[PDB]
Amino acid sequence: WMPAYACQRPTPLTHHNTGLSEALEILAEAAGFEGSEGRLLTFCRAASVLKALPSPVTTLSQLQGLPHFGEHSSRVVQELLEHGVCEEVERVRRSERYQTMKLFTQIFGVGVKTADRWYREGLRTLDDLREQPQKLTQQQKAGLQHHQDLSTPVLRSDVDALQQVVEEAVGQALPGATVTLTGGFRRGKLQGHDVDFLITHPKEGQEAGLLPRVMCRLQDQGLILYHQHDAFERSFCIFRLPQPGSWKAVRVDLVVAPVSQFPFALLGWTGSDLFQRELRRFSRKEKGLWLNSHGLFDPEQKTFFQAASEEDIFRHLGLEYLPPEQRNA
DNA sequence: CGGCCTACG
DNA sequence: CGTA
DNA sequence: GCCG
Ligand SMILES: Nc1nc2c([nH]c(=O)n2[C@H]2C[C@H](O)[C@@H](COP(=O)(O)OP(=O)(O)OP(=O)(O)O)O2)c(=O)[nH]1
Ligand SMILES: [Mg+2]
Ligand SMILES: [Mg+2]
Ligand code: NA
Repeated sequence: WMPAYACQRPTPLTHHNTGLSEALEILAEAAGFEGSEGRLLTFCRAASVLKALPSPVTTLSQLQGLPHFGEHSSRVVQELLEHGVCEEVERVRRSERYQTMKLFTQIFGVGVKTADRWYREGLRTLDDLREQPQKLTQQQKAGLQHHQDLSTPVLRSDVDALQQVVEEAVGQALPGATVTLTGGFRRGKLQGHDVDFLITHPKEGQEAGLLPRVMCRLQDQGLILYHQHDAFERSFCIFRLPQPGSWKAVRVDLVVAPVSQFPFALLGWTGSDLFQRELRRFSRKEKGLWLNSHGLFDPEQKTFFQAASEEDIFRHLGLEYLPPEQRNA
């Protein structure tokens, strides 16, 4: 009994079907590059089902009945099991379009629509973009400037150092405010593309205006290479992280939430991306409730659920609780 | 057939 | 659009 | 692409 929504089953970080899931994820990414979010989602959901299975799939038979496996995903698996390669996957992954779209969308500040326009204009390399700086937003200029460092995996030692400097700035900005590591590192990942932190204060309302004060204190300590900055509560930053004898750029996301919303923000920002999309879809389509990073809303009674923990949210949705390390959908 | 997560910057 |  |  494989449940159909990813939020209904545990997905560990280490799983048993990486060859098959990787192939489906290439097809998902290619679907996104061609503007089909629906096909992207199906291929991601199928890949995720494989990550939740207890053992390796060795025979096509083992897919029977699994949700999100239809004719196309099944054929991909069948070719991989019988030949060790899937022609369609190889054609996609070796194509100029796929490789260029992947290169460009991996830049901070560049998504599919921007990458597709550049591709249609004949651009193919990072050097091509550097030569045409007037095509770039300031966010994209920062992403390109720091691209090599941003392609280096962030490690747990980096997380620990960043948490210390963020806690220092937060404490200087508002006594009693707290910093919680979220994102993939909270799910047990050993590396990441960035570090995500959620900031609050135990007294509702005290955190208003906090994030500009934090950003100013980090900027004055020379720690900020790029940020968007009158009020704001999320910052998608690039930090200058000291290293032995030098420094490296690291993407850091900072989000401030009132404490009433903390469990919802913690749940949302802990991910994974697919886990949260599936949880929000489940909430609305199966329970008639609207979930976001601020709350859980009953649109008929026009009321918000008062959760004290992530556990409370799962319970109000009729779901078995999953700890962060089982949300790796 | 239409849906496919979410809200902030 | 970007965060993604 | 798959599903409700
Ligand atoms: N990347 C991404 N995150 C999303 C989306 N929707 C959504 O609610 N989120 C939430 C869940 C993610 O765990 C959380 C933090 O995002 P992230 O991009 O830093 O990803 P991550 O920490 O899980 O993984 P990573 O940084 O190692 O790559 O944001 C979405 O479409 N993409
Ligand atoms: Mg992250
Ligand atoms: Mg992030
Ligand atoms: Na990008």
